[PDB]
Amino acid sequence: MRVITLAGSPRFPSRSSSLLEYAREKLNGLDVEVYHWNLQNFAPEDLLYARFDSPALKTFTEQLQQADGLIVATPVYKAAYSGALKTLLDLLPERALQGKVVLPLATGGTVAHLLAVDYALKPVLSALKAQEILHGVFADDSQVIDYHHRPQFTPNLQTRLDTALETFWQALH
Amino acid sequence: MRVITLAGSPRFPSRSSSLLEYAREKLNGLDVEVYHWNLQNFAPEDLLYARFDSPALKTFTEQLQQADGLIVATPVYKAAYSGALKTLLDLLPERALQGKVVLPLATGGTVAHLLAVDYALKPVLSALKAQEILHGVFADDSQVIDYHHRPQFTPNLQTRLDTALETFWQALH
Amino acid sequence: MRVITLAGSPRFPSRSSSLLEYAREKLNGLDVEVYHWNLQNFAPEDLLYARFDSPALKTFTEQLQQADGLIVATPVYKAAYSGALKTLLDLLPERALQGKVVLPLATGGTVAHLLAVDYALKPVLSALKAQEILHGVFADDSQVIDYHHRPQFTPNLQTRLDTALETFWQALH
Amino acid sequence: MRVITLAGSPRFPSRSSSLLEYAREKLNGLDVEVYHWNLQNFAPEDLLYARFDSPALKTFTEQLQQADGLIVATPVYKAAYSGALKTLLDLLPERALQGKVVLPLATGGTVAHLLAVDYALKPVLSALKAQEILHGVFADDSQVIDYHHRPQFTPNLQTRLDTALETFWQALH
Ligand SMILES: Cc1cc2nc3c(=O)[nH]c(=O)nc-3n(C[C@H](O)[C@H](O)[C@H](O)COP(=O)(O)O)c2cc1C
Ligand SMILES: Cc1cc2nc3c(=O)[nH]c(=O)nc-3n(C[C@H](O)[C@H](O)[C@H](O)COP(=O)(O)O)c2cc1C
Ligand SMILES: Cc1cc2nc3c(=O)[nH]c(=O)nc-3n(C[C@H](O)[C@H](O)[C@H](O)COP(=O)(O)O)c2cc1C
Ligand SMILES: Cc1cc2nc3c(=O)[nH]c(=O)nc-3n(C[C@H](O)[C@H](O)[C@H](O)COP(=O)(O)O)c2cc1C
Repeated sequence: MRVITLAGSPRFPSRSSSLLEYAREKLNGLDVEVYHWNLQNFAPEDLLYARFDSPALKTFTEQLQQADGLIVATPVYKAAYSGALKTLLDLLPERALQGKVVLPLATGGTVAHLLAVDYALKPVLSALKAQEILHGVFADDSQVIDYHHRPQFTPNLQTRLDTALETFWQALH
Repeated sequence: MRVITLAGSPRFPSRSSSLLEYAREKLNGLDVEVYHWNLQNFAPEDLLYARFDSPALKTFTEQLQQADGLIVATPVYKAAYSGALKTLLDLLPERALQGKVVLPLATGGTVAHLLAVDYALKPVLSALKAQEILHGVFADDSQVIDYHHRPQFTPNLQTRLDTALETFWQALH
Repeated sequence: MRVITLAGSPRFPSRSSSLLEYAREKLNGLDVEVYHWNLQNFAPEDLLYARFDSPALKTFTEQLQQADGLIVATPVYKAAYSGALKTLLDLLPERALQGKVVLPLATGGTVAHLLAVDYALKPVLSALKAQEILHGVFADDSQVIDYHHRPQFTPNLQTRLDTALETFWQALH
Repeated sequence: MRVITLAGSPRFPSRSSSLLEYAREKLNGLDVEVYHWNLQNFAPEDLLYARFDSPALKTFTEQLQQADGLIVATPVYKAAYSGALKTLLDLLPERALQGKVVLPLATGGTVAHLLAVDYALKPVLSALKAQEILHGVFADDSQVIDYHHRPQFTPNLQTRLDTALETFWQALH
């Protein structure tokens, strides 16, 4: 019914955010209230100094609470998720994703770090008590032909995105 | 509705198996067809030398394929799942858990090894292409009052098993 | 000969930093040039927006290059290292720890997350090509009796610290 | 100087074993006493049913204890080390690798599973109390030109093995 999408790259434009964009598009047809957030909606001072009286944190935290699902995207940095993304996750309440379906998306420079999603990001999402976590979609940088403007992907990436998004849509019932 | 239960303990009875026995009991209550497998169903030489023509592997494989969901249980050895269970997972086809809901259970000598589920078992189950992986249940040995004659758990662990099984049943629609 | 120490908690005072403090003390006797850094030496805007033209980054990056070793401390947040710490690590060059001995220290609220060091922090340090990574020291919050003033630890924690620091000192030759 | 080499592959000859054979050869060149073990030294039933009275386990254990360092090699199965190797690691005493330098080697069908070394194998070796764990070497199968009759590697992989072995030898002082 409601879905939070969360872009986790500190950079803009972002290759991994182009994956969230295609997802957002897909849902915006199916009349689902999609609330999109990126790191630029928070004050860097709040995230870095772990400040829970953050006003932006509160609004986000509120909107998450009412969400049925989360789609979250990260670049791979040093074989794991972005630090930047993590600093926000660290401010969520202990059971923040209790009862929600979670779909993780990632882009990375090398195929050699495909496993960063399963080994690094999923356990954090799980510590936040995600009720179920989908297989997810990792894409190396060669899969994204264009993102500065409209996202363009190889049919392989697009198809895998499609499949995941279909599974997520079903799981939200 | 078909579910496979898979005991990953090298000994029998085990603490981790008592969790599956309790699971079996609750799912039979709902007219799910439950099929139990343990490591004692395979010849040690077939698993330890990765022999793909193992007759039991072919039977397990046909059974898994027809199954809608999998509950797998392991003890926690050296900060991970058991090698023993892993010998069998290594012999399954590449997409063996595609289209399937997976619930992982585990028991551990110390709470210090709780992260073994998220950081070690889950990524293996995801390499097999599990469609979705539930939060799961970890119990340190002190929560399993009896695993020999009748599964008996502390109230907290029994409540967490029930919450997990209810989520797992709902997922199978 | 030279050692970087790096406090990774966004908070001050810090329980995990008290572990670095005892380490710093230990080395300051043995005439080793110890360069200490915490996250407060960087601008939160630089870390969050991934800015490599950071002046503080340069100085740190320079001092690391000449260091024989790194001792790094993190609180456990959401079953992994701090996001805050990670945002700095993400700005280091790809082979930043090539040729260095690395000792990781951590404090966490629950024993249940002892494995966050080995499963989450070590692989990042390794992606940065640490030449060798020591076993490390994890301490749950009950081990630290006092840190607002002088650090006070249980003899168990202190002894394990001692042992690790001895091993690190030897490895720096 | 005593080193144990331990082949974790369930088949022989294996790609991962060719790395150890090359290692053996280089260390004998330096009058290190090298002791090679593989899974074929143990009875499959002892490993798969965790039987502690395995005579070979007692011999391996005495040998490990007297050893200064360990080089262990595994193929990468389902995003991790082999279950087969893990069955043997599960049977070693709690502090088996205390006081020891460990070098991990691995080979994989795809570069996509490179993180199996850091995210899966290393935490197991650290649960055994390895004093220090070197960066190690991962090679995808395409880097091993021959493992049957004479180990032959691409120049890049041979250079990385040499760098690792030189670090390992230096560590043994
Ligand atoms: C600071 C930084 C660190 C990176 N480290 C890795 C890495 O460890 N492994 C990898 O495969 N790619 C690495 N890359 C490449 C990115 O993960 C890749 O280009 C990704 O698509 C960027 O996504 P984004 O546009 O959303 O930032 C790194 C990139 C940056 C900027
Ligand atoms: C060979 C062996 C190794 C073990 N290593 C660990 C360990 O590393 N960490 C831990 O928490 N418990 C360890 N234990 C204890 C088991 O995790 C715990 O007692 C478990 O519940 C036994 O489960 P089972 O009866 O299903 O086999 C080990 C037990 C055995 C037999
Ligand atoms: C934002 C936040 C998240 C935390 N999450 C966890 C956690 O997942 N697991 C845990 O054991 N402790 C958790 N804790 C407790 C801390 O890890 C623990 O109190 C630690 O000693 C703090 O160290 P520091 O003073 O250096 O910040 C968390 C604490 C904070 C402030
Ligand atoms: C049962 C089995 C499972 C495998 N699964 C994977 C895998 O999940 N990921 C991967 O990268 N390679 C996988 N492979 C390929 C091996 O990782 C690769 O070919 C390896 O180098 C074989 O090493 P070995 O000859 O030392 O046994 C698998 C091979 C076998 C026999």
